[PDB]
Amino acid sequence: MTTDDLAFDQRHILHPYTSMTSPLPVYPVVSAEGCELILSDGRRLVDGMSSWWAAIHGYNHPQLNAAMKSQIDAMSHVMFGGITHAPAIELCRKLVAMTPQPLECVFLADSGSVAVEVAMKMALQYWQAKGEARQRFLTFRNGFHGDTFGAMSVCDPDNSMHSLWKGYLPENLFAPAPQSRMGEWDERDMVGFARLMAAHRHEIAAVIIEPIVQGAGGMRMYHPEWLKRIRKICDREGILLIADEIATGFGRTGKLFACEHAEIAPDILCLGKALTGGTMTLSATLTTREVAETISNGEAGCFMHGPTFMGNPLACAAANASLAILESGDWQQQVADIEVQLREQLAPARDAEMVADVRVLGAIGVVETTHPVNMAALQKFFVEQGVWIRPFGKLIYLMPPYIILPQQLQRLTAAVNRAVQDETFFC
Amino acid sequence: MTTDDLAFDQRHILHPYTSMTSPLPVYPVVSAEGCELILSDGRRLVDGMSSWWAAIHGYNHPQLNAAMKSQIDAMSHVMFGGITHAPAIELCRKLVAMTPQPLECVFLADSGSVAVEVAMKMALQYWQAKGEARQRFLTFRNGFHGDTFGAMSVCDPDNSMHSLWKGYLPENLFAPAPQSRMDGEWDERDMVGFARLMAAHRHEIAAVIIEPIVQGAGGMRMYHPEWLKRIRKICDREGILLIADEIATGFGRTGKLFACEHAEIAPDILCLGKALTGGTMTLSATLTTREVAETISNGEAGCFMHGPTFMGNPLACAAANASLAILESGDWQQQVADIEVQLREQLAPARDAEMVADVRVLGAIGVVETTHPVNMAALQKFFVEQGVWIRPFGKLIYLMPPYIILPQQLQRLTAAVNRAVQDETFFC
Ligand code: NA
Ligand code: NA
Repeated sequence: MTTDDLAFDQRHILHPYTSMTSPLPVYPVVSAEGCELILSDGRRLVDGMSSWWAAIHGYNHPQLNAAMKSQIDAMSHVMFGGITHAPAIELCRKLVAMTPQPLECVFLADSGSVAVEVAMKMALQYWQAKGEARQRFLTFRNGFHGDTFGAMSVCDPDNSMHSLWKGYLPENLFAPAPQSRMGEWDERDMVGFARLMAAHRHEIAAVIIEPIVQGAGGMRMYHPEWLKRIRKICDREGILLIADEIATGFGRTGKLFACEHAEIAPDILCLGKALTGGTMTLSATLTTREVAETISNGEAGCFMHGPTFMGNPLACAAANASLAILESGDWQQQVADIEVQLREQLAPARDAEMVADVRVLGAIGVVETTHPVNMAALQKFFVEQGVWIRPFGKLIYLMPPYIILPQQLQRLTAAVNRAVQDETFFC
Repeated sequence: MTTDDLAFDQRHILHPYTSMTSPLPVYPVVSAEGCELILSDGRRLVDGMSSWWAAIHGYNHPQLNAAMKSQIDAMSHVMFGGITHAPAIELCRKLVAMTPQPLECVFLADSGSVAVEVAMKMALQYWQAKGEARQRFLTFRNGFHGDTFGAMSVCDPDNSMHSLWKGYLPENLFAPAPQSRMDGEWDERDMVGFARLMAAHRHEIAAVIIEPIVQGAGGMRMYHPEWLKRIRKICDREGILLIADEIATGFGRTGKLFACEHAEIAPDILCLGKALTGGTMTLSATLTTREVAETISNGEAGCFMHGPTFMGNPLACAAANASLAILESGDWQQQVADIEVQLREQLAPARDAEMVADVRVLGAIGVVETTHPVNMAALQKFFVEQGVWIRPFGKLIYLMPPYIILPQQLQRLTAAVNRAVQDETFFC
């Protein structure tokens, strides 16, 4: 990449949630291997982010690579309308088998946000078929479910700046963010949620939440009793429960799916990010026979969704290979060990002036700060320390690949601790 | 693939818009090469669909394969937050250069529907930054823009069964489907509906959104380019943004590189997908102007509020770059031109078949509209038996073959379409 290439990127290429009028530096990556990113200048960076949760097996993984190359040899893509193929069948077999018993109907899609849209549409079509006027979603504050309009409608109104779209977005119900920490349970936590359920139980199509960990909305970690209660309340009212595990799925919190922490099964389950081992985009929305059949037995005669690249063979083959790595079970002790190291090595941030809170769960470590980070200055600091840590707002957090070496993890936690010692990298 | 595999698929795997309780047969594909799909049992089928527009270079294309494997060796994926990479830069360079001058800012995304959502959000954020209360979209009937909530809100309400979501989806403005044909003459009467809507709602419209020249999923309709010219000028005069959804028409399918070229206009926002990657995997792009991109970033949010996890995926960008590189030769122009003449000539006889209502052809798109709905299971079986993969829908038997299709292969497709419509055997 020439200097001109970098200049072109700056002035012509949009990046996630960042200014085009005051663009901040971006770092040119040429390749990646193991748990490292390689910059164009040759510098190697230990990846603390897993490219946002997804790359649970690191980069240039020989098994993932071989499975992708082999599927390219057969066919990278063929349409899914009137056609099926081995990669999709093998993936759906794995997803059905590894998720709770009732979850046995799979709708593959292209991205997490679309998987949520699909889940929301399922709930709406389900009640339409049952002849019930139910179009409200009940969710938690500080939630994040994606960027498309339907998904946006259940994201935190404050965090997601709903004022920007006031009048275009359907108005859903927002219960208080769960207070009880992943910590003791306080029954008073439930009041707000109960109030909404009582006033709107006739109207609610589904409850949608991120189980245990609220990711993009604040990296919050709450008590599993909440899920137990939400499942019971949904059962009692006959309301559908959507669990968005696009960030928590596939081992990240220490259990295969975060719903396990409460031993509950949702009616609809959304999966993404780490589904493919972070090689390329793919998502899946699973639901029950009751939901899927009911929908097909309504006026539309089918579930009304079907993206062009639905069931893409290449992505399915990558997901199959990623799941085959998880099948070994090594991730269990890998995450447990990561959790121990995160707890131990982030503990000192609790003596730092710029820290508001420290919390760890599985392969997730979060240092919440008192003031917003200086994105440009802090990003450069991390790069100079030989690490790729991507903070945002008042969060400096780590979600490394499960295969990260202890010495690599140590470089990450050491950098985080150093960054929070004084105000240098803040505001 | 075993029969047990096929039973599992039927019982547990949803497919695009089709019943789970009364599913029709799906055919098991094991591989594909050139212009052929290879079924589990060994049967080879000439692909007439390009896997829904996308596979313009066919299957197992050497250049696409080589580029994809080479990128895998470097990195299949890395996040785009605070990071950039060569595949993304090369792709965006190509996209900026090949599209109209004002379209110089690129937002890469995951799918066509997401690209439309991005376009709609850009329009909404643009006006919010300018302090104007504009939240409505003016679109056309028979339009199709995707299946996510925002996209659904501008899709044809009858075709898409908006009654299912009545009260949840926002209610946009729907001008009548364009009547004047791409084959035929312009009729100024075509404008009254649109003119009446713009006049009544000019002050609240954030954007006009349309598929240029060809309305795909909504009816395989082919309309007169004067429409785009007229719309562009109206948008210009009114200060309203124009969104051209070229997810199906982009990259040469209608005979021009982008269907907007037929009218020699440029939209404010351009959506691309399907053939972007040569149909190897999903990727999309939404291009806009500097005016739009800067205005949004200067508003309250300080940025355009979107950013999907897999944004800028190196592997898909590498595939797209290789696909665009093939198009750079310009060979597609002649290929598409030749396909167009053969489609016109070989579908023409169908106009005399009793089951046929209309025959229309544009670029590498050939449509035979019938008088009655097709019998999906029976007709699909028939096509497979003729050694062709043609996927009909409703009253439409259409072809959109890969540009590399051989004349003999194209003839097998047209022969099959003609034979399918000779009597009512496969209808209703
Ligand atoms: Na299951
Ligand atoms: Na351009």
